[PDB]
Amino acid sequence: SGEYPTVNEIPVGEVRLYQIADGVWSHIATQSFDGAVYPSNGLIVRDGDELLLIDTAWGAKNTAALLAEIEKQIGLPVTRAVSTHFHDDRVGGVDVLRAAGVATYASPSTRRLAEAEGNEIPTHSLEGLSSSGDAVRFGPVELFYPGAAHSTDNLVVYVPSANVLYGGCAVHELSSTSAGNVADADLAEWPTSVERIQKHYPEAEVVIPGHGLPGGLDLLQHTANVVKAHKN
Ligand SMILES: C[C@H](Oc1ccc(CCN)cc1)c1cccc2c(-c3ccc(CS(C)(=O)=O)c(Cl)c3)c(C(=O)O)[nH]c12
Ligand SMILES: [Zn+2]
Ligand SMILES: [Zn+2]
Repeated sequence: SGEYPTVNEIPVGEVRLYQIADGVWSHIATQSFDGAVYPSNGLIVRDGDELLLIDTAWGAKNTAALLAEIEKQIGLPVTRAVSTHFHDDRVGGVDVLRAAGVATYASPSTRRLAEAEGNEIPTHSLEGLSSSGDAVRFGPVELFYPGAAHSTDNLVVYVPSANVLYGGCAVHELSSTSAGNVADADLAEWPTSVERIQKHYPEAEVVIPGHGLPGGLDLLQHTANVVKAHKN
């Protein structure tokens, strides 16, 4: 009823949307992994009379449900999707998207890592993102590579019309007590990568983490703090 939806509020297989700003929604789904249930976020950005999707809903059936929820709530076609790193919460569902008319994109680094690890592989490569600090425009967003953090390939997304920063899994929510799944992370570089985000997007008004509740710019400093203490 208007609050940001939480993990025990979303059965696995259902998707909810949350209006962030004019023409900007997050999507929230839940998935089981290694016997625990987790929420995850993605983004939807209006692109004229089309939609740009950022990240899958963490699985084929969740992603089909996402497309149905978009049709119900928004009613514009998703024409393109960008996956912000190679993990299943970002690319699991790319095959569903590709069969539903959506052109799927990721950096070459993400595509190589997805292929090597046996995850679904976006079709199109996003060049111009291979060096930390790189930025490219993609429809109504800017894509930014901050450097290694949660993963070596992680991208963040800015919506300039709304000053919305989608941090993906490089950014944690304010209640986080650890740095999440750090198996592919660079804990030593992660604070430097967060500092790059802070420097590049100082006017962000909403910051959306990969998992959990949006907030403001404090999510960036909190993330740096938890990662440094995790490493400690
Ligand atoms: C989708 C992801 O798959 C994998 C990630 C890495 C590997 C290693 C080999 N390639 C394999 C699978 C995955 C699976 C299951 C969980 C996660 C979490 C997560 C997020 C928040 C919290 C709460 S918190 C900040 O307080 O710790 C926690 Cl515990 C975990 C994250 C993330 O951090 O982005 N990714 C998750
Ligand atoms: Zn991840
Ligand atoms: Zn994640």
